[PDB]
Amino acid sequence: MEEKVGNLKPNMESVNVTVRVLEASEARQIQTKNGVRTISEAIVGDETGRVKLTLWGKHAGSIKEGQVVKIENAWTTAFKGQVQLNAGSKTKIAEASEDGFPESSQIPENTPTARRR
DNA sequence: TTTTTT
Repeated sequence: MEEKVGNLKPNMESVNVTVRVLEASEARQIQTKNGVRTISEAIVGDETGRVKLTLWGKHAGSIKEGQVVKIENAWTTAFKGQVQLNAGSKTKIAEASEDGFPESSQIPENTPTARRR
């Protein structure tokens, strides 16, 4: 029930995927139209590409460094034309152990993008 | 306390 990065699409209220940490920034406060929240940004991806991860509130800076994680049902929002991934409440992040997920130095950087008419 | 920024 989990899709890959090279097969993900924006505007989805549900996105399940397994990837590795490519980067991680400390948690900072942002100013929205609904007030102030605490979020952070961390780069992840797998052998199918790469997608920017956006943690929300407690997930902010709560993640680890290049380690095997498992993204859950979150969502995707297209910023500036490029798809993006986030992690909030219905999303549960946790370390996952497999047969050895691809390293960050061997993880593609292909940016997923839906097809336009 | 799903909004973020290029």
